[PDB]
Amino acid sequence: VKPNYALKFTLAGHTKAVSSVKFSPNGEWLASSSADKLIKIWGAYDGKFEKTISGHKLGISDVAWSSDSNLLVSASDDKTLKIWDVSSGKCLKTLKGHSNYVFCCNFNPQSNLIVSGSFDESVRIWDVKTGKCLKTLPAHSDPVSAVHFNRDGSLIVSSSYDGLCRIWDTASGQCLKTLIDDDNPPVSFVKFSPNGKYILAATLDNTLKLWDYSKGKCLKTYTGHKNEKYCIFANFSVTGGKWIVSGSEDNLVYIWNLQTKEIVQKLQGHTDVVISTACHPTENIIASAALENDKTIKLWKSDC
Ligand SMILES: Cc1cc(=O)c(O)c(C(=O)NCc2ccc(-c3ccccc3C#N)cc2)o1
Repeated sequence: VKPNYALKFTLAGHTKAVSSVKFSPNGEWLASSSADKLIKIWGAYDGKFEKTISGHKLGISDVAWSSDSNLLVSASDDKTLKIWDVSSGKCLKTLKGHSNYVFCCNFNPQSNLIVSGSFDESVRIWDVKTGKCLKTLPAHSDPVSAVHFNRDGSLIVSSSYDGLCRIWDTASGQCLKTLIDDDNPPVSFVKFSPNGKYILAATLDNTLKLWDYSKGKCLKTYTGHKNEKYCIFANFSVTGGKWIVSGSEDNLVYIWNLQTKEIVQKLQGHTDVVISTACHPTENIIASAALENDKTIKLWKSDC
């Protein structure tokens, strides 16, 4: 069985490179961030523009939703994160502390915490209620490319251009494990699987790898795409068939069979690097976003 994703909507409106797209947990919305310093909110099923949220002084690298779909956090080149009320568009908190570009962000499942990673090589854990930094982790010796909580929020994984993925205890801020091999090329993205037992990591040698967290060993490698430069988002698609979904520097969305590692689809449409993909929480829907020569988001749907 293969999926049959087909283009349903093209979401135009950003005036510069799109940097991230994320579906709200309740499945109703898509948020996008851009080098044009804006966040846009769109209908998840029809691609209908809903609103623009503005306030950052420089480009935005990432956006992430709270578990109740009411708040957004954005990570900016202006060295700050902002927490937004989605329904009003108001900035509730500005999180200051990083000394350089903030590249990545995520809420924990309870959504009382935010984790951020920065060009300043640190990982920070922030209290949502107060906006206070709770912990600064001396995580890496190069820019932090991604940060992600596991399904119960007890662990954080961080990745970096230094080649390591590190798993941290959220409560204590101590490192529990480093995912490491004989050779360790730059890691451009990392995330836990939805079941919490595995980690997906992208390296800048055109490879994605699935690691067993318990054993600290690689189980599967996915190749065929191009990724030598950019921090490209990848995903587990779990609503229908079990796929790995990623963008690519050949401007395609790649879909692999999780178990066999075979490419099952390549989605064509974007006219620049597909920097971000996201998978809808309940329906077989993928969102893809592209850089400056394209500036669009595309929504794709499959029966499978
Ligand atoms: C909560 C949630 C709901 C889902 O439907 C779902 O597919 C996921 C998930 O993490 N899929 C992703 C996923 C599924 C299976 C495996 C896997 C690979 C090799 C050997 C064993 C296994 C296992 N086992 C890895 C990742 O978890």
